[PDB]
Amino acid sequence: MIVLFVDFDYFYAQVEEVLNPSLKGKPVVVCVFSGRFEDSGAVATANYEARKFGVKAGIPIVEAKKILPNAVYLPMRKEVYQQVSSRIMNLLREYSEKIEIASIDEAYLDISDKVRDYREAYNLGLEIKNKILEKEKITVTVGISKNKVFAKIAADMAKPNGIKVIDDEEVKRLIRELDIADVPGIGNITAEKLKKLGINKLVDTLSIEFDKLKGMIGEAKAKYLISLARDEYNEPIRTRVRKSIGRIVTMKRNSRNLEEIKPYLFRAIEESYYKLDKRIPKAIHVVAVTEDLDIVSRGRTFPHGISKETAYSESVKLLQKILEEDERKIRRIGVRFSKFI
DNA sequence: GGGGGAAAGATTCG
DNA sequence: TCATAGAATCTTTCCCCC
Ligand SMILES: Nc1ncnc2c1ncn2[C@H]1C[C@H](O)[C@@H](COP(=O)(O)NP(=O)(O)OP(=O)(O)O)O1
Ligand SMILES: [Mg+2]
Ligand SMILES: [Mg+2]
Repeated sequence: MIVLFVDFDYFYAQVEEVLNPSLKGKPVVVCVFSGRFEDSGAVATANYEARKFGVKAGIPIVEAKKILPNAVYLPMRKEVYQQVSSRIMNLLREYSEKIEIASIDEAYLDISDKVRDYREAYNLGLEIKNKILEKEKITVTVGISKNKVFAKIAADMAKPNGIKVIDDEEVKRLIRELDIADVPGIGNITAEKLKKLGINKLVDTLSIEFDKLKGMIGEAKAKYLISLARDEYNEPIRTRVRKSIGRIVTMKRNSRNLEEIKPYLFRAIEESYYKLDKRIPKAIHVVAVTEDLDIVSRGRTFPHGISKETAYSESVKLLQKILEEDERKIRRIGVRFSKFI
């Protein structure tokens, strides 16, 4: 194939800079405030100035402030970012309609029916960066290679404001040379199970017995790694359809009182139903984060769609089934709907 | 022995 | 008073027949 991957640079932070140009040059932090105390919550993203000091996505806002006290801290306005990303995705459906929209800021493009070779895709890539830089002022990074995986890897190396091709010879080079931890889908838990087997490159997966690999990282992740090591990984760019819709909130204090948790859970239901929008779920799950940050959940499928009033009652049952079967207090409560009609 | 579905959890952050 | 959020994909155990 010819796959073209685009991922927007420090996206939420950069949108705030587009909307408020006097931020360019200072470190910007976009935050998901939780409401337990002043500055509780986590960082959604920071721009590249703030990353130099270790302020990146996922870390506590308090930790970010101990490092960069006088950085600008903005609250996460996701609805604004979704609107700008939709407009950039509509720009991308003009360069192929085989398009995989994989996050709020990523898309894979099957440009096999649209250019010839890699120098023909590298130039379409600059066409897309320029068209995006002018229509919406956002810089992006482009990866191009023979499949979706090495496309993403390509952009990960080219970041920020970059565009990199990985051709077939470097794909072979990287199957030998790239640390396997840098393959998409390989987190820290997978990455150390692989080192405890002496696997550090993709090619080492061809040298180990399969069932030993399958027993340690699972059948699916083993076949995924081996097919990448054989240069056999070929997977279609396909249109993804949302299979879950939910909402989860943080309670102002840890609790296990049914009457006290209920408002939090009902607002999560009301919000999910708005987002559901004509879609009808047959399946519902209640999700709780305990005071020690474990994640517990109880669900139930139905033979028919779930009305909002049902959802309301079913969740209180599922939520009690949690306070029953578990001992710890609850920190965050949420609901998730699936199995649409 | 499967198929197929469900439930609850684990991993990744695609 | 560290530790958001939403979604996908997968593993394991269970179940219900046949
Ligand atoms: N842990 C998180 N929590 C909340 N939102 C997050 C998040 N991680 C990412 N986002 C939201 C906000 C992120 O901006 C947006 C895009 O995520 P990426 O493309 O993974 N990171 P970005 O574009 O910021 O930087 P780069 O230039 O390194 O891609 O998704
Ligand atoms: Mg990005
Ligand atoms: Mg992204």
